[PDB]
Amino acid sequence: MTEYKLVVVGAGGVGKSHVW
Repeated sequence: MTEYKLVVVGAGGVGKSHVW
């Protein structure tokens, strides 16, 4: 929950943050 983890991981974990 610092930038995208609040949306991608904040929802359940789509697997986008894995790229960054």
